[PDB]
Amino acid sequence: YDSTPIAKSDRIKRLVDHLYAKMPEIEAARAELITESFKATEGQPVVMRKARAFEHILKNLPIIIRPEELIVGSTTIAPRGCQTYPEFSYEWLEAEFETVETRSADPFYISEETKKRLLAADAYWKGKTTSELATSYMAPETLRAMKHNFFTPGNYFYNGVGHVTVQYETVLAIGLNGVKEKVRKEMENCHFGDADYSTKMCFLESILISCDAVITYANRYAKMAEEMAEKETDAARRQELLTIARVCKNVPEFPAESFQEACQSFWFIQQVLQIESSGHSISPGRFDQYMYPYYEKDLKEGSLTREYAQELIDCIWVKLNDLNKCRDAASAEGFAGYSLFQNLIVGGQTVQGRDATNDLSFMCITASEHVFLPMPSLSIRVWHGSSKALLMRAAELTRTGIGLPAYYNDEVIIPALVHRGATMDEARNYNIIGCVEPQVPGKTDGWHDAAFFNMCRPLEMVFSNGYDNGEIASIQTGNVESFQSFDEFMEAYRKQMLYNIELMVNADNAIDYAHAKLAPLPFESCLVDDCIKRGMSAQEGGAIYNFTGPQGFGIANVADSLYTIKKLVFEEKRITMGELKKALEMNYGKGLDATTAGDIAMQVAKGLKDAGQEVGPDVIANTIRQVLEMELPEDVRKRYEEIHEMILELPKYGNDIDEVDELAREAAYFYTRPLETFKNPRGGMYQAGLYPVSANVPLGAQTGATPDGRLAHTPVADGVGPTSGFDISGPTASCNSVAKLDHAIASNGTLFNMKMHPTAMAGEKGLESFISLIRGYFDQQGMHMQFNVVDRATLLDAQAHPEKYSGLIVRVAGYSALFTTLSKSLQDDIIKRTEQ
Amino acid sequence: YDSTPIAKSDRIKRLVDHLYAKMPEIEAARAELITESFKATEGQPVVMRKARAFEHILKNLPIIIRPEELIVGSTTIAPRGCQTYPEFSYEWLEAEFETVETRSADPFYISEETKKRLLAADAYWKGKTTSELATSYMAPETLRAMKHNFFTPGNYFYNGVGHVTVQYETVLAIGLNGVKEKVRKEMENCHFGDADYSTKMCFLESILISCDAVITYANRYAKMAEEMAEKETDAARRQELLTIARVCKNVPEFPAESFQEACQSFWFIQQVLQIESSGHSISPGRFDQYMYPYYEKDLKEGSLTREYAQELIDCIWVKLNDLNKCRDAASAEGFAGYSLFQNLIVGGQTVQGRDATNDLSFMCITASEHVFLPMPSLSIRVWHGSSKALLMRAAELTRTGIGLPAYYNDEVIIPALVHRGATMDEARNYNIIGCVEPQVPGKTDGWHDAAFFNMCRPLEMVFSNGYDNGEIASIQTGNVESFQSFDEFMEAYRKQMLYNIELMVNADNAIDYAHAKLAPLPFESCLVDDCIKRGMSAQEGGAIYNFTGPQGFGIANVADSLYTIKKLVFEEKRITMGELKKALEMNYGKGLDATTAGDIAMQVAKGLKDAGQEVGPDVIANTIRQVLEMELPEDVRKRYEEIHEMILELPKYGNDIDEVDELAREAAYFYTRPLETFKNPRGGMYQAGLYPVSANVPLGAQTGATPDGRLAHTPVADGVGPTSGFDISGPTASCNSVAKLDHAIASNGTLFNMKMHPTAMAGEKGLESFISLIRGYFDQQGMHMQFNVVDRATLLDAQAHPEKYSGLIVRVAGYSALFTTLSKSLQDDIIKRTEQ
Repeated sequence: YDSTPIAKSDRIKRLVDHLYAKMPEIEAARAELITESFKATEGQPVVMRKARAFEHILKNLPIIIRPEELIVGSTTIAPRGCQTYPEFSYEWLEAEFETVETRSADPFYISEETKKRLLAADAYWKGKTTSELATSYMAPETLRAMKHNFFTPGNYFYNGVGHVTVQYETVLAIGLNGVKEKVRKEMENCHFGDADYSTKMCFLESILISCDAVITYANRYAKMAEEMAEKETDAARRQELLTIARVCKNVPEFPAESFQEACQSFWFIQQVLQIESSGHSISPGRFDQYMYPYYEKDLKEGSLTREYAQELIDCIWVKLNDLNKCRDAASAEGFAGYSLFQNLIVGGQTVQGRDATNDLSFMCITASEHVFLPMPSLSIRVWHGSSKALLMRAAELTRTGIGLPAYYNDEVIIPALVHRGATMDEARNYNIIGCVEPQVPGKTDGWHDAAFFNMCRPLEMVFSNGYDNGEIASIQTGNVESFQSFDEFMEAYRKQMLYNIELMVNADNAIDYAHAKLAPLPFESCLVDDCIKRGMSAQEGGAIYNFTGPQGFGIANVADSLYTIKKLVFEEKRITMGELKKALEMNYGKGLDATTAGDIAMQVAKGLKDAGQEVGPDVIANTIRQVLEMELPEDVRKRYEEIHEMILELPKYGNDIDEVDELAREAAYFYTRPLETFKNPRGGMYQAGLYPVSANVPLGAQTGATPDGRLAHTPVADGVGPTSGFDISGPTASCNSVAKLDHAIASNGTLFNMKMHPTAMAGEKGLESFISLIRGYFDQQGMHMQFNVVDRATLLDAQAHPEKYSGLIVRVAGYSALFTTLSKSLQDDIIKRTEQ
Repeated sequence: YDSTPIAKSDRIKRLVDHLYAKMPEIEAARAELITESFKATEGQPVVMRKARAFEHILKNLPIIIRPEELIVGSTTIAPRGCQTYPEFSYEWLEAEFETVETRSADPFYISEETKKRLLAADAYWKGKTTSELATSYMAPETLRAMKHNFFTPGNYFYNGVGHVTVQYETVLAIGLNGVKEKVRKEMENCHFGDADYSTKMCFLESILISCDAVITYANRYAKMAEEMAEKETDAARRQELLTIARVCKNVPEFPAESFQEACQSFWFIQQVLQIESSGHSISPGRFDQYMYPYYEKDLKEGSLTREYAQELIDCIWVKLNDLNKCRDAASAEGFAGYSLFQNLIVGGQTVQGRDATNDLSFMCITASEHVFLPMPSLSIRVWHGSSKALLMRAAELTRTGIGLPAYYNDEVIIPALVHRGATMDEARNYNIIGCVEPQVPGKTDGWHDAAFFNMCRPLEMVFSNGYDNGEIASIQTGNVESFQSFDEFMEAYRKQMLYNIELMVNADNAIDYAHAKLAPLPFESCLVDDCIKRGMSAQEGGAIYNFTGPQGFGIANVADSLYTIKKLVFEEKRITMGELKKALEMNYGKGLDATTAGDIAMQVAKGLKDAGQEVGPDVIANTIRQVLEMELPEDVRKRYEEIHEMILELPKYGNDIDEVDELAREAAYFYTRPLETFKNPRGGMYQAGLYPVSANVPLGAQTGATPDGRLAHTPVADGVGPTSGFDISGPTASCNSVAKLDHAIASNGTLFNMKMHPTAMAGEKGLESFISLIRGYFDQQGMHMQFNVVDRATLLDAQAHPEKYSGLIVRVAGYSALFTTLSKSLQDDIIKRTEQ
């Protein structure tokens, strides 16, 4: 390989500026077309109706070729816009018609005419959505757990599943023509009298229709390019348009004959998957591996230059940021920054077990530097034989502050995959899904972000004996002041965890049934083994590997909390259990907020109503103002303060202190061990992940004060790393603590955020000690690390004067985003993260 | 037991006359109520929607207590009326609004207001019916086979499945209260995190709702009875009404405490099953066995007389004729006479293997004599240890000409059931479903009348090389004149059979998926093992035993046809294959009819249209009149006549001639052996039956002339018996022939019709030789026999003067019917049956 960086074309910046010239906009065409199709296919099998709707959408959806695009394919007329997906849900969106343009997280413009069109189209989907069927399949206890914010399964409730790396390489090598032939060959194994003939053959026919729809789609672009070429006065651009027309007539119907054909074929698959369904984390995976044969052949024949190849890849990077998705306001806070979590990884090992680095490995890193946008979520696989040149080039990218690539440990991930059932050859070919979730590509339906679980809420339930704001919200594990030992408290916590984990399994399994019954996806399925052979969609159990992956939040908070309780209450006896409980209720005497005011206001109102009495707005308004203005007796306030102070002085997780860290390990197991025993309706197993996306901020807002010293309704920790400001012994000590967790059992992936001051990366020696930091953690079986590289003054100035920082990127968690597109509360969370 | 006949109450004749005072009428209330409920439950799981609709129907359906009824429960206000079932299909009914009142088979009155109400209610079901989903799941080749009348799967296409004997004894012993408790106990085995929790628990909750709906229904009758009692001036009737109110408050919620409670509980179950679904052949089964403990206890305590017990049973017999079902005109011709095929059997063996005869066994026979209506389809189990007194009493009933009971052979049926997978204890407890289909009661979803298959149509395809009226209609097995041996012809027939049998499997399996997906039945399911434990409906695979049972038509015609071909064409060479083929086309020179005129007219029209030319009504009208008036050259006509004559002189099936009969056996295997290898989507096997209902007349109308000498479009044989007028050697010889078939492999049941002159039954000696006739057949492993006992003059006079014969019953096939409610073509078929 030749690691010298390839020059950047002047086209790229113009492509980028065009994406961002206007607000993202919501468009109504998809909703109209899916409604139109479904009205015409009533009475037919579900999967055939989905195929026909996909066909109808791709035939009629407005298409556009944006100025100077080499790779074409746009899902909305407005750049960075989105279509809507009423088959999953829509009531949330109609409820936000007047507010979504100016909401605090991921705002979208929507026109008056679009509102009217959505209203008419959506009406059809009332009583037909996955979300409504899912709801009916959830236990009452499950609904209660969600109402009290133990967990949220919103992701696949409101929108599609996704979270998959499909067989891009199959499409490149044999075309959709080849996939159809595979389907037709399987059809020959089916006989009229087979017990599964009706359903198998319907699914197989649905694939044929879906493949021809995508071919049709590509040819619409060829036609548009030809018409544009005819009226193009610029001679060079006209030729570009004519090349586009030739390319789109060949791919993805046929095997790719050139690097540009491979790029265009890839992009059409990447795009239409996200038209078929709104599931995000559609992850390109090992793009440097499967694109390489097409690059190499073009190059060696002299028909392709490195410069044009780089330009094409840069164009794909831009396109990856053109796609978008609108989520309801509450959901959006957990997925903030307009990400689609399209994870693309470089390097690692071949199936043979040799280093996989090639020319494209470096060019993918360069493309991230060239385009400098949030997507794709660039990743690198690190192993003992990694090319040093590739690692240093990755470190160079990280030094820019863009937060890329994220670093993943082959030596832990490969055995974890094998343990969950992959072969060694399969595991060696893994890539990452979305944020940090590993998978065998082209063979898996992994449900890699099925829910967010707040591990602090079961802890709060131990204190409150399963009550929340006066009502029963969980099991009763006992009056917390009756516990005679730390082991008894721990056991109560274990049970609160187990009870609520099982309810989360109920919620996800309910949503699973809803997708299986109402939203099988023939196009996504045909590119995943073994759907064709089994005659069923990936949503029904057709995939070889099936998982459900829900995420645990707050390990640092829980560990430190338990340490506080063990040390100050039971051993040293410096605080009574009752004092601690009451200090937490009163936010350590630091003041009660709007959330607490509202809670108590609602509790007071319910008591009045339950006793058949009037709910006087005067009584409740004076309850609110009272909570907000409450002042404690000075002696009591004083005591809560010194309680807080002695808690903040305790040793904390993230400083290589064994006695704290062992509790982090033990508490993590209360989440990860039960989960690996549960099963899903697709015939696979649950597996815990430990990562936050941006949801640690809203989950923390649902969480009272905790014994680690964290104040009420502030964010919980991001991932498996230490609490901000608590890790005060430098990065090596922090890594040592975090590596004491069992990461491998959390085989849906763990996330370790770290923030470096830019001086840490300075020079070749800076880059080398950076790499050594990562290897030191990986050598202790850590799974993943990723880095912000930025000084505090920069982030504060970007808050005060966003207009100077329109291009500033920060690492959130498992993805990067434009800093000034993030809300103040998320920005603040990122800013207070420990600077090493 | 005490076999003396119990007196008939004067109430019975008045109950009967009331049923028949007016035409059966179609009512709209059910369709309105199911539509109302489904509109309110959109978005919920299917099975929950079915439970809620069943609940809504039973809460609101108009109820009535008819004059003098002791056992109450009516599904329509009009006696012998029907509700409608748009969840399965409705377009056929709307298309018959103007004609159904005066149609030739099973007419129904429908008011102008009912038409309007059905139109409004039905509109909702467009694109939501089982029939539409079934259609989409059928292969194109399957649709072609049906278009050319190889088979019809109409039964479960247009309406519900049924064909089951549910656990009546469970309801009697523990009540629906007990069933609910069983459900709640199974719920305790389900945990929130189980992979099947959502679907299992939804099904179990659906059962609870369905059980409470039926309890509600019964209590509506208690309330109505109380209100009627208050305004009843007749003191004795008032007391009857007050007893009804007490009974309906106890059953079927609670275990039956009296014989009348047992009767009423039974009837409510019999009735509501047929409100939940329009599936017929809901068969009471071994009523003399499970009702007996309730009878005996009442009797021995002195609280019940034999006379009142008989009156109650007579009342149930009347009620069984109050229920009805409207089928589309074409379908109705195959199920003619308003039957619901409610099969009720007496006698047989206990699980211990002793004779099961008891007092109720005789009283059931008496009730058939008392009420003298078509239903129930009374049956008797015959075994080597049968009570001679019960057999003679059965023979006495048969002698009346009512066609009852039908006779079934334990010694063949019990091993056949065991061979298909039942235990010996289960098989010993068998009863009959519908016409002749044996089943282990309370454990089976048997699909016992899944389709009608015309075994003559594949024979016609051998002659025509798979063409029908100029188009390809089946596989091409070769030019029939190229066959060099009889074995080659036989092999061609075997292949025509196999091809079309597999398409029939495709059709039924397609309809199976449609019921599984859109019409699970929680109430029927909860009374069948093992639905509760498995957490799924009987329509999805919850039953322990699962079958599909399609019927083969025309064994006698096929056997004799093959004998003609073997003898006159290949061995003796008295006819050329070409002569035979052409003689058949020309109906042996006996004239071409309206059906042939239409066929050729359509063929001529298609040829013109296919060649892009005009379809002149003059050209087609002259084609019609031409066919109808065609006269053959005299020499050709003469030859066809002598060909017919030498065919009619051949020995025929049904005369104990081995060389003919061996072909009947061999040809039957071409149907029964392939079928036992196919599987259905409920995880069970196909099993052939050989019975016709009344469909041998319309199937014959779809069949050209055959080499047995049968003229074009006349009926094919009924069941496995010989062709009418061909069995000329007396009944023993006929039995000997029919017993050469393999009956046991046709484990869905075979049917043997025989007609006796009344003199054959005269006196004790007549009855005794009757019994010996049956035993002679059963000793040769025959499965079933049933008898008309009537002279020809009676049937002809009933045709000429129906007003003298309003009560005349004849045996059709597997059921009895009022002769003057049958169409002329069916009456004629019954009349020309061989009189022994």
